[PDB]
Amino acid sequence: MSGDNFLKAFAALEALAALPASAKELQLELIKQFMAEAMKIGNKEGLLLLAERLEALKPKVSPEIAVLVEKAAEMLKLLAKAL
Amino acid sequence: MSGDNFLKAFAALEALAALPASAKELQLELIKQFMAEAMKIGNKEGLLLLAERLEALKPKVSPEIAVLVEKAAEMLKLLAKAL
Amino acid sequence: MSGDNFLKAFAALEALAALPASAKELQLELIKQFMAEAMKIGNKEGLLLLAERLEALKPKVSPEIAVLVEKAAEMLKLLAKAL
Amino acid sequence: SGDNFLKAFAALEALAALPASAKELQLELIKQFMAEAMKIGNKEGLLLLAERLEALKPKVSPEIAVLVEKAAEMLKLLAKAL
Amino acid sequence: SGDNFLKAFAALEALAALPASAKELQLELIKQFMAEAMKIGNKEGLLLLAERLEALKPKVSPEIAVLVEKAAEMLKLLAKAL
Amino acid sequence: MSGDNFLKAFAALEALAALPASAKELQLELIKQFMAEAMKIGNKEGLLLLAERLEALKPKVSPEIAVLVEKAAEMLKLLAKAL
Amino acid sequence: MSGDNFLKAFAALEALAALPASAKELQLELIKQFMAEAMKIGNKEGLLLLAERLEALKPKVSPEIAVLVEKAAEMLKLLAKAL
Amino acid sequence: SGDNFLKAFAALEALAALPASAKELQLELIKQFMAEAMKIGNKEGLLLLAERLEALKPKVSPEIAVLVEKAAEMLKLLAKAL
Amino acid sequence: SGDNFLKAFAALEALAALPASAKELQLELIKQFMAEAMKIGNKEGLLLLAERLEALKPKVSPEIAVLVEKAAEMLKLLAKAL
Amino acid sequence: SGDNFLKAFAALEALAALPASAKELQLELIKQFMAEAMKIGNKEGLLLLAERLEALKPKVSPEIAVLVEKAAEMLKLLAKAL
Amino acid sequence: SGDNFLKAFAALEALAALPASAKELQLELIKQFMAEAMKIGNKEGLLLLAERLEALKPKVSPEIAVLVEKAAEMLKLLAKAL
Amino acid sequence: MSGDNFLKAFAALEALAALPASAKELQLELIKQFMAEAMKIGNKEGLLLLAERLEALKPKVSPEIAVLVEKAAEMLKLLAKAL
Repeated sequence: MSGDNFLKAFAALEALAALPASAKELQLELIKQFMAEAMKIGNKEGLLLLAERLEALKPKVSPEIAVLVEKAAEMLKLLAKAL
Repeated sequence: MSGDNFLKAFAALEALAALPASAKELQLELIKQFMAEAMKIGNKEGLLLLAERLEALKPKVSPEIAVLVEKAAEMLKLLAKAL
Repeated sequence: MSGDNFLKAFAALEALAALPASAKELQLELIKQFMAEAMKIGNKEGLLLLAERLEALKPKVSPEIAVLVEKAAEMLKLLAKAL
Repeated sequence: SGDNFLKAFAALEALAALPASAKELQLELIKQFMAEAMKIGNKEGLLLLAERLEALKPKVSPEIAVLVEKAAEMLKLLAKAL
Repeated sequence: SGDNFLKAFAALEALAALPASAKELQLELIKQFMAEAMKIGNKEGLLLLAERLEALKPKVSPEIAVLVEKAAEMLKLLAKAL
Repeated sequence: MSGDNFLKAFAALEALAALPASAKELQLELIKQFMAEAMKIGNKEGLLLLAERLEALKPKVSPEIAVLVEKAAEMLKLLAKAL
Repeated sequence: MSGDNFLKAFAALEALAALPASAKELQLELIKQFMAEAMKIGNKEGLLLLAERLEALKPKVSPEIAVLVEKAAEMLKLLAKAL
Repeated sequence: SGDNFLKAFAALEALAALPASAKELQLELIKQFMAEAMKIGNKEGLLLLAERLEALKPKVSPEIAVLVEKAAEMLKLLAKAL
Repeated sequence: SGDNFLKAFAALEALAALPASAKELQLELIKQFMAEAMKIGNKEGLLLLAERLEALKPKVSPEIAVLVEKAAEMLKLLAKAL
Repeated sequence: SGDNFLKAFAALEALAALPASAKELQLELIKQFMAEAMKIGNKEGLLLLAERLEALKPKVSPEIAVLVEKAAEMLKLLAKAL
Repeated sequence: SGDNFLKAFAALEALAALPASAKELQLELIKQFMAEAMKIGNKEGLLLLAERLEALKPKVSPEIAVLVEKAAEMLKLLAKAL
Repeated sequence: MSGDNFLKAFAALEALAALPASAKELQLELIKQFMAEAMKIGNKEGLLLLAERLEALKPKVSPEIAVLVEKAAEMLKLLAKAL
């Protein structure tokens, strides 16, 4: 398993949670960090757990970023199915 | 900004292009590698260029990962609009 | 005096505490990640802090993993005593 | 920016969970935090971490408290210079 | 495993553009390709690279062609072992 | 499955075997190195093999580290049984 | 690691050849990625191969860079002669 | 951790050779310097780099000199906390 | 050159200590050995490892024994190409 | 990138301290200098190093002087392009 | 510290298995050994590795034999300086 | 040919020269850093240049490190002689 990638992806969501909704540029950067780490996870449950946690942060982000949060969670779910 | 990430991501699409449509497992791993590298690209044009090249690969991938390719391209395009 | 190993180990316990009890597989993987980082810590108070924080997560993990949580924390205290 | 902001943010959360008596480890986490916050290059995140760093000054040892105050002041100065 | 397939596939495309007289550079790209191909845990990727490697036998030096042949036979044996 | 971690961990036991029983800090440091590499082994036989080799070295380690060696080998076994 | 540098330099030219002539920013970044890898090549045939391939890409690059491509291929030739 | 002392020393030498008008480049080297100096455990090194950082204050841009001043006092307090 | 000989030599020592039944672990160590032995530009070292690898052939699984022999033959061909 | 300016600046400092006869080492430090100077995204950094690189040309070997020259011209065109 | 002792110990193990004729590889492993032995910081580890290095002097070339004796002498001097 | 190790070794002697003769623990650390890099140089001119430079630092270092500085310079000259 790529547990280190799950650790870094989980920590990206924790810092993304504590950012104000106005810091759109830092939110966008952490999602790029989160996705890059999540795309290396070979565990289905890990991808789905991060997908449901990412969806929980969608109310905590800018509306422009919320669309990314949705499409990113959709990718992790599709990546879990394809594994 | 991150041209080395653009190099690895572009090389991922070229190796993906040479894969047979039945090598679903290997195609899926290069997509995970491509998205991991493309997530670190801060140039809007480079993301859109790679997104278009990824969409041209949809007919050559396995039909069970073609949706993932389609969403990965939309993932990159939405990234370019957000940067 | 590591410091950075304490950060990765502490982050591993935070990700471990957020997992459901049914994800023994991610729990086992994060423990292996946590132990790999906790083993590189040359600070006695840090080893005891992580060991205590690890013992608190025993009720929230699967009973098959709980014996690993017990031995992991027990070893961190032995390592702290050896320093 | 993003990768440095993660480890710096994670350094503050581990620092908050330390007891006020583990001074040697508290000092080491701020050295790890300042080494990572010094590579961010963003104004808003530097001010976000500097504000979070100030909130941990009561939870820190009295000797480290002046280090925490001076570290948060420099992240503000670093943010203004950018 | 995928990143090893990337560098191994890129080494073959670079080896393909090399002239037959660049024997020193052909040997080094094969050392590079093998070093990466030995970390591929995918049976299909090894069989593909091995077949691509054998298509390069006429374009490489005759001294290298034996190395090309033995390297392809290794990838098949590694593939069958998986 | 990462044989690279098995190589470092196996090399740690060989250097640990060549140390005198008095080199307490050298033994303790090699064991912290051994465990950090052993926790990243995802093979059942590799963990059980190194755990068996670790118990064979307990007569050669310092009395202070003997209990740590004892629990380190028990950790690797409890690992492989959960893998 | 002479051969690894040649791999990344050759991959840099192939990605540069696939870029549109308007992507001056990407073409620039790839040139710097190419030269950074080309400076680490100690093979005379390798430098002359990449220098002639880089010359072939000069009409395909943004006009602002065609001068920079010319001096880069010039530099790689002067390196091969000095080796 | 003398490896970090080497880079932090090299950062001050590059900072000393910059023109006073290279504000952005000065700011980057100080960000690099503090990232390396924050990993130093030796007391004499933190004080030597702090006294060398203060000697460069007349050579930096007038914005950044305050940041240089606080970065030096930061290294003074770290050496004290050790 | 030397650091790859160290890892390759260390791989054979760990491979020789493996039981004949640990097929998956034997295969991974040869994947590790060959990856390191494929960046050794020393003729004496390649022949040393090739002879040392041939002696491990009775110790390994029958299917790995074929991979062991093909591996020794590659290093000899590498040594002759250098 | 500030880290690349630091390594490139250190390359020029060592290059300036070499004797005029050390052709092989002067050539190697230039390859090291350029490999780091290529990854610099600051105009003032590239022109600063190109200025210092031109000041080293009288002290290097005549064969190396042609590379020192074209490397300074590269960094100027590089700063113009950014 | 412990990882440096590991590679240094592994360097002596591979050095002991080398024939007295592979001088370029014996020389390279010694430079690999000293590169790792310089960053150990443990007085016992330096003296133990210096002893094992001395015991390899009969199995190495007379040219490398003087490198072996001076490398062991320095590890002994380094252990006293700690 | 590792000119990078020459850069790190040259920078080590510059920082060593700027140290006072009293910070023995820091001077000794830079000797260890310098030696670790100087071993992997491989250039006969560079080893003799750093050896001659290192000799010029021997009167400036602490009296205990001077015997180590002397033997360190004799090693680099023996390395360049064996090259």
